[PDB]
Amino acid sequence: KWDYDLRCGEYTLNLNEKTLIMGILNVTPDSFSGSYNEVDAAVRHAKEMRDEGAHIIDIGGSVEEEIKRVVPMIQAVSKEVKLPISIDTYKAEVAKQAIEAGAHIINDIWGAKAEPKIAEVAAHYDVPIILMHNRDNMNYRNLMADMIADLYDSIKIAKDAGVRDENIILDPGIGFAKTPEQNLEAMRNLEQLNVLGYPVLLGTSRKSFIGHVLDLPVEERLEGTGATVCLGIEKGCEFVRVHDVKEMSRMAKMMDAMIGK
Amino acid sequence: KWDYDLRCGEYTLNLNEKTLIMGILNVTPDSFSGSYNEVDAAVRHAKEMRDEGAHIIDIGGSVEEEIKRVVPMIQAVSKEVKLPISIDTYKAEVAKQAIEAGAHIINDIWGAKAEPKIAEVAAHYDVPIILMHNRDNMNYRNLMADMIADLYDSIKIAKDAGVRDENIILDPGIGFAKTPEQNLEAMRNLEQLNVLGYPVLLGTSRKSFIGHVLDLPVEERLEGTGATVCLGIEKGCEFVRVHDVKEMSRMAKMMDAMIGK
Ligand SMILES: Nc1nc(N)c([N+](=O)[O-])c(=O)[nH]1
Ligand SMILES: Nc1nc(N)c([N+](=O)[O-])c(=O)[nH]1
Repeated sequence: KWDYDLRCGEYTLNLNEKTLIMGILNVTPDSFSGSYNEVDAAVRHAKEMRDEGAHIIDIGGSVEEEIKRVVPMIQAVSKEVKLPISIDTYKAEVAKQAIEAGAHIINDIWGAKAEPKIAEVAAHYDVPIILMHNRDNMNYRNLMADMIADLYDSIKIAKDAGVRDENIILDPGIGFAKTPEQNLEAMRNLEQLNVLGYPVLLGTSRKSFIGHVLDLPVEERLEGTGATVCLGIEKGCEFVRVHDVKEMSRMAKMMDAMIGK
Repeated sequence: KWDYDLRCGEYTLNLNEKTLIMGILNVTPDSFSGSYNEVDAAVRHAKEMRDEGAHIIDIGGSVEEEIKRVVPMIQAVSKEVKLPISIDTYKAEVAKQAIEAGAHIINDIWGAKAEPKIAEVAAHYDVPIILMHNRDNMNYRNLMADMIADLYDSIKIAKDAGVRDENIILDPGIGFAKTPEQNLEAMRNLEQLNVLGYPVLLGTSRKSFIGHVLDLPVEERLEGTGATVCLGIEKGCEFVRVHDVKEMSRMAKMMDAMIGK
């Protein structure tokens, strides 16, 4: 099904074996400050996520200040947790520093559109980059068709900068630039992203549209997140981006067994 | 999509609105004995399941002794919890007494085959009957094809006894007469049951094949049960039969929103 592996320097992610779990590192910063309390709680969280089945650790971030916060955490996690690190930035300079610090994958919520030079950073360090659907508006003519269009405009920016197809991952950008009904419509029609030929990452964890359906606060969205993860895997996604790693790994693992992955 | 409602005497279940949750009543009997401790813990459990989103209460059971245990519980739950009760029996006499006691739906794990007269009981009291796939062996030529064949032999026994199509529900009998790999194959191919034209109930809650995939004890199968519930709803099932009503209702509810039910 995938004729290649996702190459991440020292680590390699097989795309056929199983749904790969991306753990969302909570990055609660110190008010006083790369301080000991914030980097240690990060390492501890990354270790916990590694222990409960995460395959990648996703680490998110004033641009100079963004780097000062995220760089130390990538250094500490990179050393202490043997897992690929994605950097959750749309800024080119932030991405540069993060891979330099030890990050393996770029996670861009603006799919190379907010700062085109990020794809150029991706191309040079030769790292996988996640291009997420996003726009500064909701004026959809046709949600899915526009989504796939907007995604292609990311692929073109990426390809034009030198990014190899094998380093391109797509993300439907659930919870971004979409109404709650449009988020459900995108979930309903997720399999359409497959025609683009790239691995898909789904990021739905605890998001507002789950709460909109279930009428439940963020800490009560685990079952709703599970439904989205399940439908997502059934519709072909290679990755899920989750806060609840233990639960979602068990769910991903069971989907896999059933769908024949 | 369904041109009729599931009629259950005083209650009516719409088959289009949502995935209907069937709560599994734990029926821990007293060693000393329709005793107060066992009927009260049953009522309390049924009340709890009603509170957390169950649409039907499933109540299970020496044939004379089976009736003595289940009849009082149906009487107490029927009175105290305003929900349809299915009786989980394959015995005709047990089913007769249970509907007489207040049960609304027959839940037969042997699909009218262990005791054909049960369909006759169904036909007379004019109650919906769940015909589950089951056989006394695993000698499948072709799992899905044999399943759909074996299910039709139930529909014929039911129809021949007087059962109206509108009172027939089918169940793929997950965890019955199937290897763990065959259980996964049936989950993978559940949508095939839809060609038979009847509502499908999925019963996968906490079952051995989830533990076989996840390597987890029965009390750790909630995420794995959720995956099966999710795939099941995506594949068209009208009902899920679950122990964890709170969680599975939230999951069913989110699947519904996404798939457009
Ligand atoms: N790829 C990806 N990155 C993110 N930061 C999000 N998010 O919700 O924040 C996401 O959904 N997908
Ligand atoms: N319909 C139905 N009835 C049952 N008793 C079971 N079960 O596992 O015991 C089931 O799965 N389905």
